[PDB]
Amino acid sequence: QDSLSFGFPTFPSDQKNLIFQGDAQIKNNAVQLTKTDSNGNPVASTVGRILFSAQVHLWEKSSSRVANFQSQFSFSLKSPLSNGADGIAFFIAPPDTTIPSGSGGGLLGLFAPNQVIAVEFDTFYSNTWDPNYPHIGIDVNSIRSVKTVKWDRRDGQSLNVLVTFNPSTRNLDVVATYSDGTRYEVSYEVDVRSVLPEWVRVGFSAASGEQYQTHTLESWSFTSTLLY
Amino acid sequence: QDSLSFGFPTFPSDQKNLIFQGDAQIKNNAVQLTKTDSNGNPVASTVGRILFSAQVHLWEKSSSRVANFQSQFSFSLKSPLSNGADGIAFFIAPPDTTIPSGSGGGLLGLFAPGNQVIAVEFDTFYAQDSNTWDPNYPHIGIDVNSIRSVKTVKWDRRDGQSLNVLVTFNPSTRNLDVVATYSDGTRYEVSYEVDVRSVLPEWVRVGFSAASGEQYQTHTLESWSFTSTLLYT
Ligand SMILES: CC(=O)N[C@H]1[C@H](O[C@H]2[C@@H](O)[C@H](O)[C@@H](CO)O[C@@H]2O)O[C@H](CO)[C@@H](O)[C@@H]1O
Ligand SMILES: CC(=O)N[C@H]1[C@H](O[C@H]2[C@@H](O)[C@H](O)[C@@H](CO)O[C@@H]2O)O[C@H](CO)[C@@H](O)[C@@H]1O
Repeated sequence: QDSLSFGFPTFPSDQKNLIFQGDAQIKNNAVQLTKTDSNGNPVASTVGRILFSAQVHLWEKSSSRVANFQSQFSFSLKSPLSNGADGIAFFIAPPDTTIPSGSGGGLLGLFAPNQVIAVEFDTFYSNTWDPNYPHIGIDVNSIRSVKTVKWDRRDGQSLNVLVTFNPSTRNLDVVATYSDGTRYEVSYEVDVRSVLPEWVRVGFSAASGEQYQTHTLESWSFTSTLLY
Repeated sequence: QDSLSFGFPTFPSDQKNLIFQGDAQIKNNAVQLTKTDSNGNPVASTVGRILFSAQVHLWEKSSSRVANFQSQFSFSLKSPLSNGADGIAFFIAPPDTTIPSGSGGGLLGLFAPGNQVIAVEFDTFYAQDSNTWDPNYPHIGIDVNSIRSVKTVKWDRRDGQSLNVLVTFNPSTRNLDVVATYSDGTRYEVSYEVDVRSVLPEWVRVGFSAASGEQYQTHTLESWSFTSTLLYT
């Protein structure tokens, strides 16, 4: 399809179109990307990702078209620790993408110690950002944090995020906000054609090594349409 | 998702989200449900079906919600003969739906000879035992589970001509409306009240099916756009 969209106001346990990878699973009508015990507490050494089953036609060579797509989602991170790690990421990658071997910890289950475009929200502190505070980073292929912005982790607080891509400017924009209005934005130019195949899959990934926290994907809506 | 949308203005050969069944495949930027030869011509004894890969959340009991959905598509039937058969159909069925063994010919690859589903079939074949339509002429029929053509409207077969069809379901009225029109404006419409909750599981797959027995014709799906959204009710 030239255009595709879907919306998950919530994530009930009877999912049919989510490709669950690693420890990702539904709990409390939300996607717990990372493992939680029988009490819902985040645990160490965990990775998890989800992918919408329908592939997205990000761009088409034959027609010289690229997709204009938007990805809105909310998540929250909770941890008994004052330093929960490592982060959650929205990503776009080849359809057969799987969690790379040894991609835990700060690798968010996205990078091996490819092709992808990711917007990651890292909490646990490598210089492309200020190691002191957490950060939002955009990743293109094997280049993590090609562009970033200081971010504030807020345990238990939801962060609504809007990731948009305009093919006429090739501007990948990211706007994240908390319920009180606190905003964070980072954008970067990226020709999706030069880093991703025509057909791709979108989803989220998250991980925790020794430091942990839940990576709860509360909602998610997506839309893509090929434009000349 | 409570909402799913997708549109195919055309069907280029590099598809990913379509589940091809039977002889269904892509040729000349369109879906040929029934087999065609090297010359694009139809051949007898063939059945083909396509389903969108993602399942649609048609209705949900826990929230007492039913999906409002619309399905727009275009097809054209072409045959060197004059008794082109048997027909094409848009249908909704359980996710694991597959061609019922022996569902060829007038069974459109949808029903078994001698389910749960809603379908809107566009028939061009003749049935001597027709009870819901005039057998002497083709017909657009709405199917609900085991009842084929619970409602129908006379229709005309125009070789090679595209029929633009819009199938919509309003959970509030439970009206399943079908409006078909050829490029010259010739319009056909048939609607039937149906509570999808009583005939289909919460999750389903949408798609098309077609077949040809001794008589044949092409069942070319040229475009298709679909939308579905859950709401209280
Ligand atoms: C337990 C685990 O999965 N460790 C992976 C590791 O986690 C490390 C480190 O990467 C993280 O920065 C922090 C934050 O908590 O946790 C641990 O210290 O990354 C390795 C590669 O970099 C993986 O091979 C490990 O599996
Ligand atoms: C030849 C063939 O495929 N027959 C299938 C059968 O076909 C019939 C009938 O359905 C058609 O209306 C006409 C015109 O195409 O041809 C034959 O008379 O349906 C059977 C199951 O109902 C299949 O098993 C046959 O393969």
